[PDB]
Amino acid sequence: LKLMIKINEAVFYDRITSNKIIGTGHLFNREGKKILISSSLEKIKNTPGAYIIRGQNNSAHKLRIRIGGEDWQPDNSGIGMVSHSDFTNEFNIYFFGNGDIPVDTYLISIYATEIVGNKAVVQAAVTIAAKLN
Repeated sequence: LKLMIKINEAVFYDRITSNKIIGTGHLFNREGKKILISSSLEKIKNTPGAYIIRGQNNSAHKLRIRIGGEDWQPDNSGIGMVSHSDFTNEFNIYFFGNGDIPVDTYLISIYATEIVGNKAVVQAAVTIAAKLN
């Protein structure tokens, strides 16, 4: 079992409406496994599968993200999202915040599993900066 993640290049000319998609995760080689989906970043207490990432330049910088899909749903433990079917090969990363964030690099870091066993893990610089035009 292995995992890919694809952050989407884009510009946000106005507010960062929460629940905007900003990256996709593809999943591979799980054909008969119920897959848990979680991070080892700081957890947001309010929501399962939602996490807080710190500025590489300035750890007071926070970027509040969320992972979920149309075929992923929380366990009541507040530990991750879970899919029950084969044929749910994608999931989404959302901004889950209230306004715009500070320019910095934020290092995002997810993991999946059958459900425990042995874990798979991807990571991805997500960089934010300020375009003037």
